[PDB]
Amino acid sequence: NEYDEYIANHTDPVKAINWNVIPDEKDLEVWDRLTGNFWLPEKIPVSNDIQSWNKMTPQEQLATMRVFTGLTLLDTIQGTVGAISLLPDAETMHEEAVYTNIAFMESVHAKSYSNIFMTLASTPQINEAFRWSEENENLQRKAKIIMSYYNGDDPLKKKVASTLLESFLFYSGFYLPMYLSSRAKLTNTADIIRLIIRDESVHGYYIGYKYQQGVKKLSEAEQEEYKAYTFDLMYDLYENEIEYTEDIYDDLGWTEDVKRFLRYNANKALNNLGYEGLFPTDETKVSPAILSSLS
Amino acid sequence: SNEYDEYIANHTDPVKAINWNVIPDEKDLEVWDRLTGNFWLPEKIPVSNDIQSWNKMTPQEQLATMRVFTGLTLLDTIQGTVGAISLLPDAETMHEEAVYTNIAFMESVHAKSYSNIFMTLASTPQINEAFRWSEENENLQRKAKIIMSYYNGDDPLKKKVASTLLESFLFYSGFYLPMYLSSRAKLTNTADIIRLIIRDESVHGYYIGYKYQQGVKKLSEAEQEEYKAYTFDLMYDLYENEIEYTEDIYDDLGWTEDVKRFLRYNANKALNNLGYEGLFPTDETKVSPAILSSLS
Ligand SMILES: [Fe+2]
Ligand SMILES: [Fe+2]
Ligand SMILES: [Fe+2]
Ligand SMILES: [Fe+2]
Repeated sequence: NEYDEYIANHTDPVKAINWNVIPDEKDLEVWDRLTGNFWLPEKIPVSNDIQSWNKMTPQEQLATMRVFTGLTLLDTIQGTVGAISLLPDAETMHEEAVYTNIAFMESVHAKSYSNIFMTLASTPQINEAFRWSEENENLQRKAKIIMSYYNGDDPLKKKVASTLLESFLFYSGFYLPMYLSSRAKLTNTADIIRLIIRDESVHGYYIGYKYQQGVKKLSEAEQEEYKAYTFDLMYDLYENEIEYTEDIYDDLGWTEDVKRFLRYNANKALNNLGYEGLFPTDETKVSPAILSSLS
Repeated sequence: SNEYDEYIANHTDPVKAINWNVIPDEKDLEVWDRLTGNFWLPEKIPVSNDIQSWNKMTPQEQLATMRVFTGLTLLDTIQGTVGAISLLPDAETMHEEAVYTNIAFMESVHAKSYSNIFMTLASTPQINEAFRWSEENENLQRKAKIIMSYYNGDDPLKKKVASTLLESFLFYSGFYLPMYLSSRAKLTNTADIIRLIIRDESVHGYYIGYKYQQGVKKLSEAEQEEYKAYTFDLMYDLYENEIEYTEDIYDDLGWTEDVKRFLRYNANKALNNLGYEGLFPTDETKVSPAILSSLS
């Protein structure tokens, strides 16, 4: 009887998913792509990076620990809160299934950074990197800005925040292993980062597509409001990311190229949402060597 | 000012990144490793090799198969997109939250597997009728809504009891069929998919039940008694409903009595996963050897 009330408030039949009928073809395409790309960090021999790691400066090692812990924080949030927050607003049952894959793969991504750390770093290094992630104002601000939308009640805003996280927020951290890879350092770790990017690229394209489908149902007036909100939010995350990037890379001296990479990915994120870039292309000229290391 | 400022000002604790170098409950790592190491997709099993025994099967056997499988699909659809997801907020550890994201995804894989089996063996009219039967069947909608009522409620421990009864008991009236058929070298590739599904469900039920046990042992003496009463009462309510579902699916075929013994067998296993003694005397759980041998 305790559940009688619920049965009375939910009278429509509960549906089982049928994959023999796909209302939106992109849901099957993405499900197949993402599941076809399943991987676990154990598949990559990060151990072969220890000589490279041991030749990295104390400073190089520190920046690496910090960027990876900030990426870990973002995957933790996207896996346990972000992807899950999109379920209620799904247009199809297949899309709900895709989000369960995205949630799990985000957990795989987050664990990957620990695999890298348990292979290369010392316990004190790991402890200090996680403490740093808790105390860093810029990392905590970007995390809380995104969480504020996941915990809010606007479904389209959750999608914008999720796409900006997947197609923009991770990039200030992805630069480091890509830069290092193009200099033959941490090359095995970079392969893990490449598998992560292979997933995030799809996640951002997909969720951005679902945002577009959703926003297109609104009046021209409402659409301009959401576009303005999106650009305003991207501007804010970009300003916060600039500070985060300066503190991480200034010492190493890679800052200016990382900022070009930030503008490059900010535009790609907005393109995933159906919008033009925020930055003129001439302001997005990150090193082509970094771009080719991504693939 | 900013839309998000209030939120930020109300959440001063740092957001924590999962750290797999510090694991408060070693069971979370054990289960993560077992479940991820057991990853599979239905396309990796050669279901097409079952076309012959399928087309050798009787209309009664095919109908029961379609309906049993759509009923299992419905349970996996709910567990992946509603149930596992509901357990996340109450997790004791971050590693437990990660395990639940794996369970959610694998439940979606399980649900999809039945569509792979149907697309390989059945006709489109058979598939459409089975999904329509699933939406109309009172016993199936009832078991689904009873479990969903707890996932959508606000009591963490009841979500875990409901999940464990779903994973260790509610799927069994349907798993009986492929185990029986494979014992007759029929739909053997399909049975292999079912065994991969059980390999997962048995670990999910053990794990969520373990979490329930840890959580309930923390409560007052009176609350522990209330939760035990709640668990046996929900188990019996689900059992009585499952008896009706089972008779309607299996009476024509005449497998009903053996399926009911299998229900009692698994009901006890589900209760054990929650830390409780079985509800059914062992003498009432003498499932046929063929079935127990086919599971293995
Ligand atoms: Fe990720
Ligand atoms: Fe992602
Ligand atoms: Fe399942
Ligand atoms: Fe399960």
